[PDB]
Amino acid sequence: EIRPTIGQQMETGDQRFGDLVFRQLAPNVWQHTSYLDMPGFGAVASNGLIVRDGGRVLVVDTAWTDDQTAQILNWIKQEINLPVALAVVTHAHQDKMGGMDALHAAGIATYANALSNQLAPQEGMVAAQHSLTFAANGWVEPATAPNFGPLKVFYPGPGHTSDNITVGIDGTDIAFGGCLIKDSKAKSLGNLGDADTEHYAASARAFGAAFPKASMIVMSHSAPDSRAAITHTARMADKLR
Ligand SMILES: Cc1ccc(-c2cccc(S(N)(=O)=O)c2-c2nn[nH]n2)cc1
Ligand SMILES: [Zn+2]
Ligand SMILES: [Zn+2]
Repeated sequence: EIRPTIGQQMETGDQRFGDLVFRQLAPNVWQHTSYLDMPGFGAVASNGLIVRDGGRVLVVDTAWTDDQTAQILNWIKQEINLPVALAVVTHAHQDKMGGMDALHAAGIATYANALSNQLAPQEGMVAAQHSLTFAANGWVEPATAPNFGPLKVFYPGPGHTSDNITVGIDGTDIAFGGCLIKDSKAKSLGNLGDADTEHYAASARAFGAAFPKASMIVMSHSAPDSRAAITHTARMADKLR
């Protein structure tokens, strides 16, 4: 098995498929995990989501690479056998957008914050084909997120990056914080190279206020946790201000 240097380990309830791991979180929600192997350091896990909405599937975040992302699509084909309607990617970094070309080759409509699409070239990413825009309180403008089904997109403010977005899964108790949120036992806020340290704490708390009844918080680099992930992330961020 893959024992990542960074990220959660494989545990009971996990399915290894090719180079990836899949974990069912709810009847209609699965977490995908892919790994970036760093020489002399080891693997770094990154998580995203797969949501079934009736006769179609929705994806949140790519894997690190196009091949890993094509493996996500193969898992969906084998395990669900329904078409992927769209994907939402949560900021312009490799772990979240590294596999855009695989989604495009498959003919899947891709969405990201307009700012993620604008930053994508400098970040070495391929932009999504559609841009999401947001209100002054962070909620997505609904005309920019057509037919998103249960995905409720929220821009919490600058934090891990200035473009980071989050997604609540309506009809469930799950919300996805991406790379903004760290687990309740995390020791750091991860890579702060592109972060807004002044606004981070407020952005983390805004995510919690946007999805006040979500009890399962999913994030990029740890296993799903309680709402203490939000509070602990904000407390660590209070130290940067
Ligand atoms: C403990 C830890 C976890 C993850 C990383 C990481 C590794 C590679 C790439 C990124 S990103 N999205 O490019 O900035 C990150 C990261 N840091 N915080 N969120 N994601 C580093 C340390
Ligand atoms: Zn990032
Ligand atoms: Zn990350």
